[PDB]
Amino acid sequence: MNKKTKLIHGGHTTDDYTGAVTTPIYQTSTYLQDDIANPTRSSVESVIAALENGKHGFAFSSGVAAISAVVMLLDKGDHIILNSDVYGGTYRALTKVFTRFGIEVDFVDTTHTDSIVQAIRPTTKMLFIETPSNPLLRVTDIKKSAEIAKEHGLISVVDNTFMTPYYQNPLDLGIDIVLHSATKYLGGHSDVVAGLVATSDDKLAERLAFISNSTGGILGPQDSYLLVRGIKTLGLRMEQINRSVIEIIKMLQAHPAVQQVFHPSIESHLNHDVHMAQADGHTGVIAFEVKNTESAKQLIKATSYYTLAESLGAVESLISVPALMTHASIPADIRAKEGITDGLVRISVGIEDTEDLVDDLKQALDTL
Amino acid sequence: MNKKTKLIHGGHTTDDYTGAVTTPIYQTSTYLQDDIANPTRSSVESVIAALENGKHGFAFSSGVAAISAVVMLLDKGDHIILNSDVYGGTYRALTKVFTRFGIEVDFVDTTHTDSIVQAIRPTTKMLFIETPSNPLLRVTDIKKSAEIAKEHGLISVVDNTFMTPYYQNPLDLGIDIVLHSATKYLGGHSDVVAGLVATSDDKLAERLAFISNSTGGILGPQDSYLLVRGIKTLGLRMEQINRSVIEIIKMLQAHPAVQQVFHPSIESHLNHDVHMAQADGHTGVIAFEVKNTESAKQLIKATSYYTLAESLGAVESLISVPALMTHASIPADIRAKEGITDGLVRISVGIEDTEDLVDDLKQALDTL
Amino acid sequence: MNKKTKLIHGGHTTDDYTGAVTTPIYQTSTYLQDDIANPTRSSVESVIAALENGKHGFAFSSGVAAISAVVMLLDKGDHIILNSDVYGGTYRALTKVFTRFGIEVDFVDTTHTDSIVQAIRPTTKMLFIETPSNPLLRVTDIKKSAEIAKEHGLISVVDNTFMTPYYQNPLDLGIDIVLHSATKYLGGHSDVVAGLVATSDDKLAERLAFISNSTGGILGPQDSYLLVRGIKTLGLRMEQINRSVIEIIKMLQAHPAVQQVFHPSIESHLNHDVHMAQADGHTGVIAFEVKNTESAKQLIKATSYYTLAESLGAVESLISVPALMTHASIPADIRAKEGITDGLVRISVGIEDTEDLVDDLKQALDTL
Amino acid sequence: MNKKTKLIHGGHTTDDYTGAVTTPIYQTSTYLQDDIANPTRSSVESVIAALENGKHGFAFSSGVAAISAVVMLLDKGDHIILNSDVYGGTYRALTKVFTRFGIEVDFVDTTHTDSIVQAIRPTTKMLFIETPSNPLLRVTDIKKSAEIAKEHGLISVVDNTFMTPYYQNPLDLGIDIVLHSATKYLGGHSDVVAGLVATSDDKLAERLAFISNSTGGILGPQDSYLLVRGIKTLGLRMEQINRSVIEIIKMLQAHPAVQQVFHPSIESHLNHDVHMAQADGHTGVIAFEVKNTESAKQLIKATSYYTLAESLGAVESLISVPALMTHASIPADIRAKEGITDGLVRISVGIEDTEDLVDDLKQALDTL
Repeated sequence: MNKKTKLIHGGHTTDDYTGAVTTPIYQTSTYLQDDIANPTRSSVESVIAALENGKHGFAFSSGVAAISAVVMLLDKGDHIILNSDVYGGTYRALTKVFTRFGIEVDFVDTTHTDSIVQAIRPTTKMLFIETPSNPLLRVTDIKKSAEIAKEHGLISVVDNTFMTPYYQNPLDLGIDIVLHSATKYLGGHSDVVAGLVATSDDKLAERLAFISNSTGGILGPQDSYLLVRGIKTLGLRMEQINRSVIEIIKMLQAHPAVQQVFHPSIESHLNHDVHMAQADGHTGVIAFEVKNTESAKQLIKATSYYTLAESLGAVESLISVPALMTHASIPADIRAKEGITDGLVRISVGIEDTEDLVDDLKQALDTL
Repeated sequence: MNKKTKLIHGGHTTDDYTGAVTTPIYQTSTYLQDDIANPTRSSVESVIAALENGKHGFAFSSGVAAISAVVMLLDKGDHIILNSDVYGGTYRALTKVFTRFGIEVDFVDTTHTDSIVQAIRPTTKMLFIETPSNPLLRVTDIKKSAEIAKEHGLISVVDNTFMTPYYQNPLDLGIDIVLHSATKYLGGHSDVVAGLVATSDDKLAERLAFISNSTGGILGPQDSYLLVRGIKTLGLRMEQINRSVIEIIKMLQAHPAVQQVFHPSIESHLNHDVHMAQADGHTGVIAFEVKNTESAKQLIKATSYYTLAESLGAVESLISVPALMTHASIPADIRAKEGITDGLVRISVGIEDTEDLVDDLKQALDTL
Repeated sequence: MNKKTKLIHGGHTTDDYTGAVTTPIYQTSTYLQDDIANPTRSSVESVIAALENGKHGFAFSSGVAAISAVVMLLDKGDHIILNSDVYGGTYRALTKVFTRFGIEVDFVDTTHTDSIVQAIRPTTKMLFIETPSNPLLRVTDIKKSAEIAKEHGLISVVDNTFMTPYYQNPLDLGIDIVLHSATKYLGGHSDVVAGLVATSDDKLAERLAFISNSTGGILGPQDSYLLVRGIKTLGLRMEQINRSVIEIIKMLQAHPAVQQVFHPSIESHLNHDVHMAQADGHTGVIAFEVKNTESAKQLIKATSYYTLAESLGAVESLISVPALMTHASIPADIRAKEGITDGLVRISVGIEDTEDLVDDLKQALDTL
Repeated sequence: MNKKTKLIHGGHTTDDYTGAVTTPIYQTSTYLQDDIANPTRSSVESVIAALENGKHGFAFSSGVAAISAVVMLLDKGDHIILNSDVYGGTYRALTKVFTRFGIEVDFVDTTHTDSIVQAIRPTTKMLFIETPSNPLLRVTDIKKSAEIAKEHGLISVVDNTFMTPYYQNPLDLGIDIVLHSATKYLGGHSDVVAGLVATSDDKLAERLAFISNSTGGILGPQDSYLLVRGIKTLGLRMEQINRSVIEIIKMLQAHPAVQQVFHPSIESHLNHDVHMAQADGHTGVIAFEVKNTESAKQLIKATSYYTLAESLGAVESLISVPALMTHASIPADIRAKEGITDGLVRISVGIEDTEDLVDDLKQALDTL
């Protein structure tokens, strides 16, 4: 069964009782028992488990809540390894919340697999990896990270948001736990805040169930329905997005006002071979450098189809400046040391017409 | 402005943009900014803050998530005091999750105020109190607990679910943080899983905001709308429920098949004076003893308007046996030591006709 | 089974499949059949049929659509009798739409039963009656109108919106078809636009089904759920509203700035005996006269809890001036001839505190 | 601005007040005015007007309600011309409802443009055309029908459901009114029952507004939101569907168990040139003949990805037998006279993998 077919018929998204072709929305809190588990959420959990070739699905009220639940698998004193370019909510939550509970985090450049091995302490219990990462799209060898984690008794976790289960399946490569900010591509319509988590480990799933039930970050039934609905067009949107990405990159790495381009499809990109060995396609997130901050602001204004926004994975294309929005708290020269130059622009390719998206960026790049 | 009026006009539950008399449902995840916080949830947070005479409201995906967020105000090594008859999700989460993060919990019979003072360690940071508690409805002196907590530098938290803000306002009595399982009376229609938290402390609210944003247990916009909608009839439902409670208790403490009755309205009930000094009315939860487990099961079957269910605060009345449902894991003789006798029945009074609810219980009690 | 109990347990509003205590929301358009009718709407139709002691329920996308469907029971050439003080959507639709299809309408003062008999033509097929009517609250003898209609072979229809099924049951008095603008009291929260229609006639119900299916004005599943949810508090809201009505009228017929008061509870009101003989209570709609248009506008501004709005049956109380809003198209002196004086005010009593609602009106009436 | 871009940015589907990227859902019935039109529905009406290059949009509670509203533009005595192969709800409503109101309907084979001219009576006021029609997909010359209608003073109406506005724009060809059963492709997810109507005529739109407001078949705000959401992927779904259609037809017109194939893409299909002159693509509906009824039932059972269902325009592919389902009421030999042979199968191509959909049908056709 090919990929686009699995999105329509994978999982259980119908009603056995009435034959309804869509999951009923169970706005309800209690269920009567004949004598002395929301079905809408059970449907979306069934979908993510199917799409990731897992056995168990979990739906949280946000990607942040999904990550928080996974971290709570550890106790005080345990160490977790992350890719060093993590930022945003994940870095913020681990360093400013979970360290207060004795959970210690060590950031590691995981683009080199052996860096993970050097960082393993006797108290390390979890290896958490984003690939590709944000905003420079560093690629990490999923299959080797799984082998390292298994050989050292580590719970392996991959944030698969940027690739979606349509292009990258970490569970197939031996990873223990895969998770998504379903707010992005999975929902795909900028109208659901949600997290999704899949696993095949019976015992890890049981621990995840207890944590979720004891900390209460559950996804509501209305959001669960909108998630299932949006996932049904995941393959059509990702393929359209991938089509535009290839053409936009060709435009980008040929325009005089564009210096460096960051995307795993580029052959000179670090670990480009590794990405192709673990993925079927590409994320819609691209980063590129213009001359300076002044040019980046002009680019956003001259652009007609790129909306200035912070998120990604929408139907409409999004544009942003990391150095001005997500990394304005980091000192200016530390930004440069890690690549977040003042003229670095990030775009999230939507599902508009490919030629419209290529020409709109060029006519704006021509204004510099 | 009297109470029933405040439920209709307290908080901000209209749309300034269009004049809509109800809060628009913002199924959305990102908001565009002109140049380089969900309004539906902001509405329900505005309501609970108003109803509790607080300054800041917070809406979580469940009461469990609300409690979890409040506990995360502490660090590893901090101690929290609870009323010793806590059970269910709150006890389960504190003892099986948060102890793994070095947060130590000490249970205390808070029906005696001075018991709190004996239990205060140098590492105690929080005092968490349910009143009335479950299922025997023990009453705790809110005002004195607030004085103790303030005098010792303790964050004071009251679970106000059973009374609702319509009858008991812990913030008015000096408590730092008040919280609810909005799944119960506030939503009131058995169709929303939600938590609500109110405070007047600017600094506590700021810490709560960071925790909520870093752990992601947020209430969805559709559930937030249904919460605001249900709260609008809170006073009408609580007053109808209170009307039935008084009559049912009179029936209960006069029937030969009924031994002990547990409810704070009874004058011989422990701290009955204290409850009246801090409350305007009563919870719809009542506990009473029949002869044995056999009689309790017959009572549930002979009853026509009491539905066998686990929850409370619905429009329909609910019946359950704690020793068989919520406390079947505790050994049989420890149950007896704490009052959970095998023939103890708990009911949640709904909004059916009062005479219908009194006569239905009696005709069932007459079958024993 | 008393009234408040029937609102909670009448009809079928649970899920047999899962035991859910609330009706699942079936956002769906097609249902699979094993080999070669929306349950959410079927639930609300079950409720209105139960509440009106009918056999068949129908849910339309608006009260206008409900009335339109009922009128389409007739063919070109058929005559329908209405109470002469009909206006708004019903009058507008019959005179400006259905007359173009050869359906002829005759308005009749039905406060006198024998007026109906004089108006019966050989081509009369339907008798349509609002009681109490708008905005002067004229009362029509339901039981006698049913006898007249049956004796002459007329389909009898009563618009029961103002009384709701909680206080008036036209089907019990022999009427063929009863209908509501569920937008008002039934939904009760100013957030659902809906119509409801109940009947016991098997053959009339079959014709209604065909019309509804052939003209497509069906109520959606989300609105159907919110309708069922709102009806559950109908008795609590109507009784609170009735409590405020009695006190407000006592205030009104004793204030010097108030001339005539229109409400069926007043003993000098026309057919006051008839209303009490067919009803258990009162509508929340009241009309009263101040001196002039200038005073009416001041009254609306000086009022703190009465919101200037056009609708009725909300949780918040509403105030309006018919001569300025619903009847500004009728010439000035025809308004006077029918009682719509320039200082006539109409209020829809909500569920705020009774004393708050009485004192707020008086302090505003004192400003004149 | 190319087509896929217009689906994302055409119309107004954001919130000016907050900057929300999706239309707020206005569950509300009344809007307050400062001193003496649902925005969610206004959004979907804005979209269909934009997508069809019209000036005015209208959203109804069903396609049936949309058609009913359009027919009510006429008075008793007026004649309407339809394509003779209309059936289902449209034929049923016109012949069994609107004839009772003196609206006379004349069916005409409109595949020949001059047939319309012969059928024009002095009382003809409207020309209503489906193209392609159901289930044999007859094609009608839209541009010539518009010229005929304008030359004779006829309101021209095209049911554009099968093509969607992505492939066929009747307003651009001079048609007065275009309408859709948005339940099908526009919503596209089998979860919204809705009609949509667009026009550029200021006066026709005004009459449509009055009819809609006087008959009340309005689309709810929740359904309006789900409609806007589904339309955003219209181009991606239609193009995927069109891709599968071309390949399935090639498979179909080469399999020994398949006799006649009905689809406008086939060059021998009647008016194939006309369709290409007025359309950019194709509908997903295909009809083909197997040997007999026995083979058709085997085909449905042997098929793995075609679901036995009555509707069309879903994400999953659908299969049905007209002679057994939609035309079982017509006598057996009249079916043959009009082409509805007992072995005629109709499919609605979904968005599954193209190769999966071609191979699944062949392996099932091979079982005969």
